[PDB]
Amino acid sequence: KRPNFVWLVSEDNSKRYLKLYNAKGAEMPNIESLAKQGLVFNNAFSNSPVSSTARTTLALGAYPAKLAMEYHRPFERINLPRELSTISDYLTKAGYYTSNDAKEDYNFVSPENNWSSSKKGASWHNRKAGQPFFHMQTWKTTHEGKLHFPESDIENLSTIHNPNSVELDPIHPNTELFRYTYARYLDLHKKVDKEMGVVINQLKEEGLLEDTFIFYFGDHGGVLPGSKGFVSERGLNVPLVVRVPKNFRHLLHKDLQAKLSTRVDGVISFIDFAPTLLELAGLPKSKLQDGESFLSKNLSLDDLNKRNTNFSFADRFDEKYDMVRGFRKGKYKYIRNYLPFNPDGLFSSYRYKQAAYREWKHLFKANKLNSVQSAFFKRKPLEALYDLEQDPFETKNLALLPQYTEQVIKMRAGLQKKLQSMPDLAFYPESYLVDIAKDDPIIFSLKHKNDIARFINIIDMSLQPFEQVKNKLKAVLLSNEQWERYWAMNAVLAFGDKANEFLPIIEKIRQSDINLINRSRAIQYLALNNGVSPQLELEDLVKQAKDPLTALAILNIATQLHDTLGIAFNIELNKLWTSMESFHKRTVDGWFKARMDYLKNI
Amino acid sequence: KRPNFVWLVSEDNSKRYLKLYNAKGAEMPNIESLAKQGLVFNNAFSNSPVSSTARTTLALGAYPAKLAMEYHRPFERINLPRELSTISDYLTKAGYYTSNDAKEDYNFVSPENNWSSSKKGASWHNRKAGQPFFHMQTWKTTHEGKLHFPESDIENLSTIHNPNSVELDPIHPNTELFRYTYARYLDLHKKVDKEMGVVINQLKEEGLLEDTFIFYFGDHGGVLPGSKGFVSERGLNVPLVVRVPKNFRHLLHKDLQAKLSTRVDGVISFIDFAPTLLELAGLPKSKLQDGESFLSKNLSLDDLNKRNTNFSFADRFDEKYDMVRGFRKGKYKYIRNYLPFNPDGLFSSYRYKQAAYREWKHLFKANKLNSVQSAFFKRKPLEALYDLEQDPFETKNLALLPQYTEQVIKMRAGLQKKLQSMPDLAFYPESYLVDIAKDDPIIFSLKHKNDIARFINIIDMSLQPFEQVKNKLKAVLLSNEQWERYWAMNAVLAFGDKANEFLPIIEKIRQSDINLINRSRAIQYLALNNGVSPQLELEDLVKQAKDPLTALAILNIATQLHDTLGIAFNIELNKLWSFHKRTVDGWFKARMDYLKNI
Ligand SMILES: [Ca+2]
Ligand SMILES: [Ca+2]
Ligand SMILES: [Cl-]
Ligand SMILES: [Cl-]
Ligand SMILES: [Cl-]
Repeated sequence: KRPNFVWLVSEDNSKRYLKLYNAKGAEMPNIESLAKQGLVFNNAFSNSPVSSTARTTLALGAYPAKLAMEYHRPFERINLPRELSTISDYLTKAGYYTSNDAKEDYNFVSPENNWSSSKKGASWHNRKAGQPFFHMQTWKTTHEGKLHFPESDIENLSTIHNPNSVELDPIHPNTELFRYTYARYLDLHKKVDKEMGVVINQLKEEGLLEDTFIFYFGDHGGVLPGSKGFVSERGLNVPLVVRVPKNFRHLLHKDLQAKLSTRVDGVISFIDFAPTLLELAGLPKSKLQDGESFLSKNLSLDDLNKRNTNFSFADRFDEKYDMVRGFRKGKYKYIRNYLPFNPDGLFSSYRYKQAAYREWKHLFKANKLNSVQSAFFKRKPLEALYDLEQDPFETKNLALLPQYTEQVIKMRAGLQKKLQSMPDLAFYPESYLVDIAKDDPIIFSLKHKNDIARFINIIDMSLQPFEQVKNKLKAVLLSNEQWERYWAMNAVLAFGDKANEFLPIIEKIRQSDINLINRSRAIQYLALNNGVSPQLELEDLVKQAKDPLTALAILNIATQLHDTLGIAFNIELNKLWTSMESFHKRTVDGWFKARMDYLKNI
Repeated sequence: KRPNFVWLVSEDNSKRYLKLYNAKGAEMPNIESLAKQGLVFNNAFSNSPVSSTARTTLALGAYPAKLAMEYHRPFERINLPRELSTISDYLTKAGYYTSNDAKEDYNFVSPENNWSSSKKGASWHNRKAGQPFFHMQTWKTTHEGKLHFPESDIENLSTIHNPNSVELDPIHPNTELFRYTYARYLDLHKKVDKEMGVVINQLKEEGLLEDTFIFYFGDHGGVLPGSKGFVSERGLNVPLVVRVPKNFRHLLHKDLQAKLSTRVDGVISFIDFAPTLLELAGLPKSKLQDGESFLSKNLSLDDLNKRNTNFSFADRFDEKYDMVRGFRKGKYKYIRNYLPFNPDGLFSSYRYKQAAYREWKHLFKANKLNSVQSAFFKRKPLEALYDLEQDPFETKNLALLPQYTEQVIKMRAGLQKKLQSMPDLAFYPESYLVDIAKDDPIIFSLKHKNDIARFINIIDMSLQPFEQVKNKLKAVLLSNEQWERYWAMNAVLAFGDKANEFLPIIEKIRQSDINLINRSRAIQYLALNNGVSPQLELEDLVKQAKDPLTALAILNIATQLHDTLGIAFNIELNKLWSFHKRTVDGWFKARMDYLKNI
């Protein structure tokens, strides 16, 4: 006898919006009913703040960044290495009936027979009699797209929840629109609970409850402004409930059997989900998985509550790029902004379809926000450190305070070690990485592990007093390796005017680098620091780029310059660059259209 | 000097999908630019809810139903009477250069030299120097076929418009597929605007804008489920924008000159389009036309806004028959269902290629719909009455409420007089009508005007209490005229069990009526009300039918029994009997493929 599994997944939502975790959240009788014989997790987190990279993590039990899958949505899907597959593939091979309804959003090439059925209406019903099953289902009721309503809805559509009772995130302006948007999101939670009840009630009528582990969770944090798309805790924290079936209690430690509703405070990550299903199904862990099962025969509640670690990743989201790593350990959250000159408010078309987003930015421009509220739109610190017990909304950066020097240094080392040993493939720009790594990222990883260690050491030079690293950094700017010149230029950008001594070197890179992104970075530096007008050269370079991703990278730089210097760009693209193939081209073209329409006007 | 005309026609689309009419509609900057110096009509309607009969109407300025042209697509095209022709023909004869690109879809036989040129790429560029022109062009971007995408598109192809903000029609279930489909249709509107912009910009660059009336409109309402193919307002309402040329403002009443952007609220019908062009060209109205110009020297905006009448017609769409008439007057909409035992959801192959259609039907069968949403699939009332001001989506049938008795009675009378006086030839079944009327429908009409009054009076006996009409009805059941027996049987079918006293007469019609459709009606009645198996009998009558339309009509009865009682039919056709051939064959394959299974 093997247990069944059900994954009930709502889109984009954090735990604060649920009454189960928050006194001013939405009542959800069906999910609250699950919790009655269930484990309720107070600290479950994805490892990235958007759908495709989070879903990818869930399936694989492994970090996307080490497999060249950190790019939403992908330009190239990546072929999986031999010793790593999806949990649906593993369960299917082991004889489970596996149904998915219907979202996938994988950044890997799908394994053959990945599911018994992945489509609208796919169901455990279609299993063979007595066959154990794994059902996954997505509800889009809470998706970001549901908060793209017109501002006039404030007066035209009433919310069930009362916006006047809303207690806003500290980084948000206290406005009617924001309190309204919040209430709309509370309303969507009431709704999705109803919809999910349909499925839970079928399992009940069919008598499957006590043979089945039922998981409910959000597919990442969100979705009010400053959450989804960022590795702040807002982007990562999700509700998580596991109703523990009576007939398979014996697979778990007595502490975890959920004979009464039980709270778990240990940090659970999305990398842990697949290893957990493997263990419960009696299957061995994948030799390339990063996560660890949180449901084991020998795992006590105390054991589980000691877990306190989560690494988070953010790179590309639609047309918009930035590079941020998050590292939470115990009560501290450490943030590394590798490209601090990119504000978090750097324009993304889809984010700003939410009217609250537009209002926030408008209020920033009008100088009506306090320092905590306006930080989202400004140049970032190279490092941020937060005490989540004292400051759960990450509003007070401790990194520059002398009494936290040791804490900063240690978490700095912890993150560098993690990213170097993984190794984090995203220190190669996507426009170089994915075309090569797509055949087998493990192969790329093995070949270039030390290169990535070098890239990380180069950029982290910007964490040192300029006088101590200037000679080292100068030599890197003159390196033969183009991606080392890239990361040295990025260090130079972090230094700002402190590195102005490098001007002739920077000017030469601007004129003559064989790499177009390296030219663009130098132009960026000179535009930001020395009054150079970048429009003409960047317009040319975008036109010169011989592949979509290189152009897109340069368009992101144009966007940063547009947002900071308030200048327009006129973009034309290089003429040089099957139903499913159509879909890919449409998505890519959308990215460029989004950039072109935006950059056109100040 | 005479004005030019351009007709820019998008296919299958209603007004709610344009920003111009609806806050959640698609932006269409080129169309919207016509409005800048134009008239925007808020209540333009076709007189029928599908391409060929609506196209026919546009061209003739006259009701297809009075000309045996009410069938889509036509089995038999109808020759025009001497005093009625197309606007393209009338204009050509007056010296205009007429071009059509390129969709015709006419239910009449085309006049000789109907167009100066009618083909792909035909253009006003080929006119003689100085020659006034009429250019018609059709875009298929918004055609129904574009919504026949697979349900998997929801995951694979994201829409440009946001489907989450869509405010769905009340008869629709509020599902992801329906909102996604809606968003897809919005996308096609943004696309078709770009396409029409090409022709508008040519007219601009050539300096023809101020000598040319430019009309933009849809060729009937649609095209989400419940619209195209039905005479609810969904099937009929279309956008209509007319850019008024500076140099021919003198032809118009000051109110209509669009010196400022102007909204017109009066009801404009498709029969009105041809008379409008004749007047603007300085030509007389045809003596057989039904419409009246809405652009004129002496017509003020108030006079135009007083118009509030639309008559609408539904008979055959591909393989599916049903007979419905709509009568809109002022704030009221009246619907007469002559064959109320045919649910609107009666199967049609092309309709149900739209995924949203199949989901709707599935949710109906799963009993997951409310009563507003599920009426589409149910037996119809014989009459419906809707207050379009309080209830613009026609969801609350007022017709049985006592306080609306007089309104029902008056509009019933208004409709009856209209259909008798036209006269409406479709009270003759198509299988009999078109073979005979194809030579000249006006002569058929003259010969048989009283016969049609009688048919209308026969079927309308089903509006009375049974006891009050049973004697009269029985007599018609025993009439010597086959089509009176036909309409008497349709009356009996509407009365259902209330008429069971006629059982012997009905069983006799089943055994012995010379008319095979009459037998099939009796078999239909006996199956629905007496549990008598129709399967064998209808298989044999279809096989026995000596002409395609008779077989097709009997197959429709089989479809109604299939959908209502769950009965399968194994269909064989009579051995006795190019676009035409493919189209007819298509009808029968669709019926044969569908009936075979439950
Ligand atoms: Ca999501
Ligand atoms: Ca059409
Ligand atoms: Cl610790
Ligand atoms: Cl005669
Ligand atoms: Cl007569």
